[PDB]
Amino acid sequence: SMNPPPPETSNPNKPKRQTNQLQYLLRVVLKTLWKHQFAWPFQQPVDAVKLNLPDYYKIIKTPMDMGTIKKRLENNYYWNAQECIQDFNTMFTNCYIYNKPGDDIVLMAEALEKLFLQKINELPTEE
Ligand SMILES: CNC(=O)c1ccc(-n2nc(Cn3cccn3)nc2-c2cn(C)c(=O)c3ccccc23)cc1
Repeated sequence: SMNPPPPETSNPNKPKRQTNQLQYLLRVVLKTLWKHQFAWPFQQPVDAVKLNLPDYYKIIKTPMDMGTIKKRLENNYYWNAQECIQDFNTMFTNCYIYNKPGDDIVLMAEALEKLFLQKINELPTEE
């Protein structure tokens, strides 16, 4: 079995900025979710080899995880907040697509997503 290459966290061809909204996404949003008791399945790319999920990357064609997001924020990969928000939403959606309703992992994603929505609700206005 083989994992795909992880999502890009570095790309000199891609435009980027440092902004207060992206700062908030790191300092408030990412940090809040990262420390949660249920964060651990979402802190790195799904290792379909070690986890014995050979169909994972047949079903999930746009993988995303908070490890990748954390790196993208820290390494200034993004142009705007929407790109980062999209990554979070992709991660949650992937979880719900792959896993069965009522699985623990779905409940775990839900707990993180609740907090995500609470924090994004107060995304600051652009400076
Ligand atoms: C973003 N990541 C995922 O989407 C993900 C990651 C791991 C798992 N795998 N892989 C195993 C190992 N295995 C293979 C065959 C039998 N067992 N078991 C789980 C797992 C299943 N279920 C129902 C859960 O609720 C759950 C909650 C937290 C962590 C793992 C799980 C499922 C989804």
